[PDB]
Amino acid sequence: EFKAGSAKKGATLFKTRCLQCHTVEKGGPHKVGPNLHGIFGRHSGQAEGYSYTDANIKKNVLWDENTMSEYLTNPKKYIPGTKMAFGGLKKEKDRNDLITYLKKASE
Ligand code: HEC
Repeated sequence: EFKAGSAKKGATLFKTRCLQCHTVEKGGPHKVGPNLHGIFGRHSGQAEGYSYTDANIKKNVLWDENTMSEYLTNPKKYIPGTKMAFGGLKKEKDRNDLITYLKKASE
């Protein structure tokens, strides 16, 4: 599903649609949502010091581009009971862009 996109456009999507709840940089603080540094390649629910729902932890998904993509289409469907209040990125090109950005910034 996932196809490489534009990191630049991904940056704008993140600013607009995610930054209110999430920081990305190494050492960034938690907010409404967890800091996302190092999210890719990790199991869900493992950002240190963050208070996750049991739903998020029990999902037991390894985050990669493709699982991220399916998650961001409809977070509540992918992880029933998650407290992440976000409807979804419905456009495939938006998911691709955001993920391209996030893969790089969260490294
Ligand atoms: C606040 C209203 C949020 C917005 C906007 C976005 N997210 Fe979020 N996210 C939020 C919370 C409170 C949580 C924790 C959910 C829980 O049930 O505990 C999350 C979780 C994520 C995760 C999973 C993290 C994990 O460690 O497994 C990811 C990957 C994530 N959020 C990404 C994400 C992106 C890319 C967003 C922009 C589209 C976004 N979130 C919006 C709160 C909020």
